[PDB]
Amino acid sequence: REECPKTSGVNKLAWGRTAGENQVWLGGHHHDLDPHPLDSAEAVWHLLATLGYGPSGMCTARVVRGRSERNVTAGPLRGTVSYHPLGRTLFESLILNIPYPGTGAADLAFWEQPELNDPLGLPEESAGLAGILRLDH
RNA sequence: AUGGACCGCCAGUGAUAAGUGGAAUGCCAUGUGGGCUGUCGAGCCCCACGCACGUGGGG
Repeated sequence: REECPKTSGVNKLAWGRTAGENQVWLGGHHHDLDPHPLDSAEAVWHLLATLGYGPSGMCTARVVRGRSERNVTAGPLRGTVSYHPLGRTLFESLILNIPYPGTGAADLAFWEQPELNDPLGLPEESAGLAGILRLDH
């Protein structure tokens, strides 16, 4: 929230919503001027999408200790089809969704991290299931 | 008023140059169209004349 002078805007986050320079033609016209704010629930949906698939293009810059490279990387599984098996209810389906964690270091997710990530440095590896479920960072 | 409403795929362009289908070839040999046969009274009207048998002029 600090170190970022310009807000990206709701239209840049949500998918199917024409961001600032996009051509506005399809997916509802949004002039990026007085944009109708998304409800929080749909905001969570678009959020989860962006953490998964996300534009690999350069975006809003963030100076971090003197370094501003508005360049942004690509999503971790950008452009692939995920396969989740189902049952008759969400219960047994979610249970079959659990991948077998190989024996290794205990791991924790991004939303389970007691530490706030430092942008610089190496994203350390993670043998735990939270690192092979692509939710460590 | 519909995963919809609004909405160009589009600006340019020789298919070009050349070329015998050519040499030879009888549809030939045979055949009645025949018998019968003469072309010899309604015609519609007006008028004139008449011996009322018909005669004559005009359409």
